[PDB]
Amino acid sequence: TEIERKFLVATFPDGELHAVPLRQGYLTTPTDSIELRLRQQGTEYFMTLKSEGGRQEYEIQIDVTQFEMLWPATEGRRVEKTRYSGKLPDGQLFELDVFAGHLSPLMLVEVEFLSEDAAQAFIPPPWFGEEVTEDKRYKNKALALSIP
Amino acid sequence: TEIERKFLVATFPDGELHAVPLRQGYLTTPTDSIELRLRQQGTEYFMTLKSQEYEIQIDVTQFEMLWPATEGRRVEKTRYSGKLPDGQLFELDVFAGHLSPLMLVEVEFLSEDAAQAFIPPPWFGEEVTEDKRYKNKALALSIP
Ligand code: NA
Ligand code: NA
Ligand code: NA
Ligand code: NA
Ligand code: NA
Ligand code: NA
Repeated sequence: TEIERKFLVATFPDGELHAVPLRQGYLTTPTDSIELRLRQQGTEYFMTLKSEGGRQEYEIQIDVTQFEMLWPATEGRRVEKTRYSGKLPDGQLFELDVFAGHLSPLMLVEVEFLSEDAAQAFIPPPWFGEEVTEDKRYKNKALALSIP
Repeated sequence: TEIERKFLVATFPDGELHAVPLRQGYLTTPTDSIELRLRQQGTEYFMTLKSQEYEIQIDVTQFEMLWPATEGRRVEKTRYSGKLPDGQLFELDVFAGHLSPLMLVEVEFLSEDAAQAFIPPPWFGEEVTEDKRYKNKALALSIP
């Protein structure tokens, strides 16, 4: 399991960034028997089925037409954002999300660490905002289920 | 919209029958916020979402990858289309897996007093039009 900390973003960074637009959305609500999620990852499209009272995750790749026909059934349970991949001066990789639609102006930065004490030793750079690693509200599903 | 009566089948009929194999299953349980169903209709494959209704055609590989997540909520059967001597069209389903030996015959009528006047032929069994147990989702959700 990866080790990571997540922060608000105080200032968008300069430097080398790779941008990927992302759109992801739930067809189901958390109390359903299964979780069915649609995602677009750049140029490819997937539908994922998970069941915890199922074995146990299924993923099918779908085409753009299948995706856009079903997308409207995700309304109100969606996260759309552009994700920027970069690297801090010390070499830690980061992923910086700039959220679209009603989640604007949220921006989040997530950092991955190789030792789970490089993680505890981490000194955030000044462009990072407040840490939200523990805040339940900033988890992906929480963000998708929040409302305008 | 259409008028129909449904019966058990006492004797499989002779005569001209067209056969279509069918497999259809629910990814969801009736208490879910949506209904998501997978169906194979002979040579083509669909996923349907109801809450609005959405239908997407899928290919065989998409279908057979998701099919296992319908286990316990499925109906598999061969449907035969025919016509009674008086011309009423019928659909006769021969169920597979644990629903065997069930066979059902459904008849459609143009007027509701053709429906009320209908005299079933001897090969039909007891009528189940009103039995909730023989409805499609009820059949899908019943268990071995
Ligand atoms: Na939402
Ligand atoms: Na906003
Ligand atoms: Na800061
Ligand atoms: Na069943
Ligand atoms: Na049986
Ligand atoms: Na009879």
